[PDB]
Amino acid sequence: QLDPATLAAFSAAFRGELIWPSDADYDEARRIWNGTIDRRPALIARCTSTPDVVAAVSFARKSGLLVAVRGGGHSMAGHSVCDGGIVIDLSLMNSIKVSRRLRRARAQGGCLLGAFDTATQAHMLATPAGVVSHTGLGGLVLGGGFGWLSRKYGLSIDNLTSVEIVTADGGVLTASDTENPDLFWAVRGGGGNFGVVTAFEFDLHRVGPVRFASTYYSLDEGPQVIRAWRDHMATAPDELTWALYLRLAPPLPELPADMHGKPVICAMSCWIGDPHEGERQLESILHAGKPHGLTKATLPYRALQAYSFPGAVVPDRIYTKSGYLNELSDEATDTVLEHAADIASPFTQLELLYLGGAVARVPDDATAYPNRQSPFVTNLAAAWMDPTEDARHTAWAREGYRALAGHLSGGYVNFMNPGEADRTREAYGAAKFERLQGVKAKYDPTNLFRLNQNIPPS
Amino acid sequence: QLDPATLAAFSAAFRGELIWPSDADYDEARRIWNGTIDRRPALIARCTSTPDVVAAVSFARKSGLLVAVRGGGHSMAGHSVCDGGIVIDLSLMNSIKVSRRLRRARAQGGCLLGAFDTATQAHMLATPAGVVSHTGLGGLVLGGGFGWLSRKYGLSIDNLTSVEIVTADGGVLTASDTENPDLFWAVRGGGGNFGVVTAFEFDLHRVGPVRFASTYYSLDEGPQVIRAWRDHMATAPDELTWALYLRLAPPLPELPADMHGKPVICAMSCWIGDPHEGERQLESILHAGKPHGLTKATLPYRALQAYSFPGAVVPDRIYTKSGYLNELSDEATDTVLEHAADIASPFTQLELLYLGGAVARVPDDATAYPNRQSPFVTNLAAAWMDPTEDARHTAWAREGYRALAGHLSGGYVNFMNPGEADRTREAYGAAKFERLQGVKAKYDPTNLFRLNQNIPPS
Ligand SMILES: Cc1cc2nc3c(=O)[nH]c(=O)nc-3n(C[C@H](O)[C@H](O)[C@H](O)COP(=O)(O)OP(=O)(O)OC[C@H]3O[C@@H](n4cnc5c(N)ncnc54)[C@H](O)[C@@H]3O)c2cc1C
Ligand SMILES: Cc1cc2nc3c(=O)[nH]c(=O)nc-3n(C[C@H](O)[C@H](O)[C@H](O)COP(=O)(O)OP(=O)(O)OC[C@H]3O[C@@H](n4cnc5c(N)ncnc54)[C@H](O)[C@@H]3O)c2cc1C
Repeated sequence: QLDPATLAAFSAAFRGELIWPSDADYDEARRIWNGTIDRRPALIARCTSTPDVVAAVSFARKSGLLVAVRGGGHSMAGHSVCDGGIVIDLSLMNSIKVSRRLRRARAQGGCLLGAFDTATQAHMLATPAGVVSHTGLGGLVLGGGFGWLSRKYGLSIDNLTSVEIVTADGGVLTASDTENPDLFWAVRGGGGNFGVVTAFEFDLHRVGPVRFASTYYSLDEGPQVIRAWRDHMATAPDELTWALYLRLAPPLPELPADMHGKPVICAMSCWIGDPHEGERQLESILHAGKPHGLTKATLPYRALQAYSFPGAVVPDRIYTKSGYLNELSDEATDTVLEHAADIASPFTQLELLYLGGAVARVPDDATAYPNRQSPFVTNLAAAWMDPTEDARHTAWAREGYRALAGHLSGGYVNFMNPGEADRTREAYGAAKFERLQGVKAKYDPTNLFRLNQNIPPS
Repeated sequence: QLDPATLAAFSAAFRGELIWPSDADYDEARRIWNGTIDRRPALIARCTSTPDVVAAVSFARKSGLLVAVRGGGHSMAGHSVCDGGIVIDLSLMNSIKVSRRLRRARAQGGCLLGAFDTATQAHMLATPAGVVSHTGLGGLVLGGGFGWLSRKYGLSIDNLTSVEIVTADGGVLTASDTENPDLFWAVRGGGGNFGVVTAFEFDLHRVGPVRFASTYYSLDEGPQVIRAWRDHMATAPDELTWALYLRLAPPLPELPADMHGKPVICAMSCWIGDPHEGERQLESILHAGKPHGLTKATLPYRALQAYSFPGAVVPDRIYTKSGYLNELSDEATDTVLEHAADIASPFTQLELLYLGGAVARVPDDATAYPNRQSPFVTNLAAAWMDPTEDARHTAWAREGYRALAGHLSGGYVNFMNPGEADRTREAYGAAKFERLQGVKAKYDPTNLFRLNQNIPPS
């Protein structure tokens, strides 16, 4: 419990909504996407403006509260809710200003991808982000951020030009290439370690309809499909994006009844460019195996962003183990095929992603984001509903990771699970981590922002 | 020019951004979706909160300025921008709160539909709205609001539980079925006539994946297709929505190149319900003619919302003529088909829509929205780029409306064009218009809010 004078000064200065443990909406407001994370904050501060974040940050500093920051709540490590502290909740700060003439967007730190993509696509514009519309822009960008447009236009952070950020001392800074560039380097891949970003400014690109295809392959054909994918993507043009999701076949009308609920490869591909060139490019990779339940469409980019994933049935409980690879050996391929065959939940996916492209043409040290040179990402994304089944699904993710871990290097900070705080050094590597620690010593010396993949100062 | 003490009082109490005619942003901020409307306001006030709106409304009243209110800026009459007045611009108020347990959404009056649907679909919830993601929620709901979910769940206003509204005198009111119910009746169909809605509260429904189909028919088979559409829809279950859009075929790879740029019927259909039943219901309506470029998919609802329209081009200039039909005779069908063959712009649509269903089962006098018992809507929506071609496109819409005038009645206020201020009485009918005038006499007696399909007080 808190100082009255400190709390009263906070309440007068705070324009947003405060949510106490006794309030009706406390239980829904403290839930985040990873439902296995059950925590009880002392206070949830729903900010509506940059002055609100300044007041909440100062309040937390003086009062000694543990600080959780929440954008869209999608932390796979559960960092956006704390026990006994304050949640600086940005979900009500989701305004977007788009300039069609300048090809610029200014978005508040609480935006969801779908709101952002709606605003830019009102002008046939877009900039890279993740593939699920209700992910938060805040956490996604600060870790790097990749999706459909990334092989063509880079990570989200490769299109970011400045941020407004509230630092631990309550001061509001602007960071960019011309102002506080040490800070600007660190927020592009260093997470929420350095303060609360209340505004992101992006460069946008013209993105009209995209030819898109999704289809399913029998695991019978697993070896030939994954090897075709790995070989083709090594030399594919930047305009082609092709991703593999190993999962149980959803009970959908386009799929034969005898495939429902059985392990399959779900392959999703799109061409960022001319749709007629796209139709020719996709037809030539869709028949690596016999395609079942093939869906082909020419979609507005916003509808591509909203498509993922097939089945659309939001899971309650999640556990992820992820890593990068430099190559995908035959030994690795048979390992992922064997564990795909043991998937138990219809909501679990073993994701095989290929980045590279424009992501890999940015020099390594240009941003805080690591592993630009590793084009492969594997993600064992277990998801389920029943809390008494946690061990079964968590064990699938862990045993698959361990069987693969020798082939893996690094790790995407935004795919880390609640027990992977120790993976931070191996994620960034030694030189980036050390540079990150020096920025942290300058801007967050007391480590006030430690619910993240944390970088201790000095 | 403005009295400097009133202006300083406004600027102190206003926590948003003011955009003056001398500012660099002025020309982009005063543009609205309908590019034929070129107006220069004295001031654009970008509000960030309900108190911002209160200050702007009170500043406009005291200064005698003409008030334009802007949500998403999609007014087909150009009402969201004014010459010499103030634009009360809500585009930055786009925050949404969703309660999964209570199945409820609270959205600010500046929201765009895509932002709304992203927030609700994070919980697999939805409530009816329009078919294009970057339409503003504010104007659409105040005029009624229909789209994919409407035959099943009604108009947007049929799911509205309450509003927070800033009236002409500067007061903030709540309106619901138990609090100011005369105002709550009028805002549900009466447009912006009664004040600035800063928050809408909605009931939500669970909407998982939906089977969807879009395809194209030659006008050669046009009489067979339209007759099958009007016959089938008279007795179709609520779960089926089927819409026809007569247009030039977009140059998409799913269509044979010899159809590109020639008039066709674009037919879009969905089943709000089980996708397997949806696949059977859709297949039963897809073959009244030979379907070309057939796209079939099982989509998350948010992706269905983001799909329209094929080609994903934003036109700069628009002109619309719309009315309702109680029946669609064979003679009207021939008139529609002949007029469609004359379409010149690739962005023009002659839309044939069928509402009915849940829309028609709400008692006529339960809301201010008129014509619930007319199932058909036709919208001659001309759209183009070149400002030297205005006359030809505008004349296409007017001549088609005049050729159909024997079959048309009423009119949707949200489809009115800039020259249709006179149609307000015919749209609502005498009895509804008179009662609307009595509510207006009470809440906006000076007709402060007149940039809308206007209802004079008394
Ligand atoms: C279903 C799903 C799909 C995903 N798809 C992708 C994908 O396609 N591509 C991809 O790259 N990632 C993807 N992700 C991962 C995503 O990038 C991370 O989970 C990210 O951290 C989520 O951001 P958030 O704001 O929603 O999360 P939150 O839980 O709100 O926050 C995440 C972290 O960032 C911090 N943070 C958030 N907002 C701010 C802010 N404004 N200022 C400072 N710190 C902040 C929080 O303190 C926390 O440490 C996906 C995740 C999920 C669950
Ligand atoms: C491409 C396109 C697709 C469309 N599709 C559909 C569809 O599927 N279904 C449908 O029913 N309609 C549809 N519409 C029409 C739409 O309902 C109207 O154009 C609506 O008025 C647009 O709302 P807005 O806030 O974007 O418009 P604006 O131009 O910002 O405002 C329109 C009117 O509403 C008033 N207003 C707006 N917000 C508020 C508020 N918060 N409080 C008070 N008054 C307010 C304004 O003063 C003005 O009179 C479509 C329009 C377009 C251009």
